Amino acid sequence: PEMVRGQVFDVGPRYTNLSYIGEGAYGMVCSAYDNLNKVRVAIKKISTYCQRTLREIKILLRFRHENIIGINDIIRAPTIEQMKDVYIVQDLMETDLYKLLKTQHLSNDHICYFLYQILRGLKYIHSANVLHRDLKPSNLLLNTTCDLKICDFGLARVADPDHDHTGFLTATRWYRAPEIMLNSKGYTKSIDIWSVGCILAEMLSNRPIFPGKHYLDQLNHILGILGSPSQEDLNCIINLKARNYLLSLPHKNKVPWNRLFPNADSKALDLLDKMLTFNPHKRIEVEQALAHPYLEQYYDPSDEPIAEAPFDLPKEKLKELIFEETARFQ
Ligand SMILES: Nc1nc2[nH]cnc2c(=S)[nH]1
Repeated sequence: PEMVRGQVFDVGPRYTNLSYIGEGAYGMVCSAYDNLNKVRVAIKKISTYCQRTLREIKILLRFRHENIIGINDIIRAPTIEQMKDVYIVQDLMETDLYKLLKTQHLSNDHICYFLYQILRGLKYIHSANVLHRDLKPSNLLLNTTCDLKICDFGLARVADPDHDHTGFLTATRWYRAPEIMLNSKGYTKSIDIWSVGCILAEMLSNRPIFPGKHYLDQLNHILGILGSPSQEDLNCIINLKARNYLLSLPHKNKVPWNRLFPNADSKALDLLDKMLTFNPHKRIEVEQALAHPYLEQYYDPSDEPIAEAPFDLPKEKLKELIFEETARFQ
């Protein structure tokens, strides 16, 4: 067994010369040489935590799309008794958008291209009636030619708008839609669109637009820029405790986008405005975002595929489910 930073990375004959890349969720990430098609790859070691592991495997194996990270191989023991670690193999990318925003100014041409590819991937995901629910810059991988792939489906769910309602004060904080702090479990597609709006804002300025320190700090940051919600938007919130909290706040005026981003393309600001809408019912959907004049140069519905079909247990059946789902790579 090759060892990496004091750890067993038992990835067999096929994958050699492992280099530490970092640690995402789940554990260690190394790159490795694949001797079957002579190209380096990324390998994640996996040791509840079982739930999100299973969820992701199940989704990523069903999805096939240029803008979604795939699964090339899965390595595990031949038997359930012997199975401890599971190794996930994926295409090696150069960087993620979070690391990129820390260090690099982006041209409008790059912002436009990135945003197109995010939406193109999201169009597919939503057509399968799946919510990602944790879109943020670190879950967006880029290769050396700026091709983009969405990763980490650990928090993903099937859409369920009939059961979205919940109480007041019930994923990553900065990219959370406002309705989540107010009356929503985040079971509708509109919460992903909000996260893309945040990512877009972050691409225009190299900084998180709403960096809340905590739950309600997040909300007052949003309202500090969007302004106090209208009576019509408030009427949509029927839970008295959410509504009366909002009514207890001082009046805030909308800060116009062109003041926050004085050198942004005006078309980008017009799309941003429609993504970061307080009322989820008024918020643009992904197909409409794709058709927006900002993305005209890329928009091509015949090259924007949709999925062919849309989508509580003891720890014993879960180990077993992971085993069964990973059998195809044996
Ligand atoms: N560079 C890099 N490439 C990847 N492919 C799948 N995951 C990764 C990560 S976390 N980093």
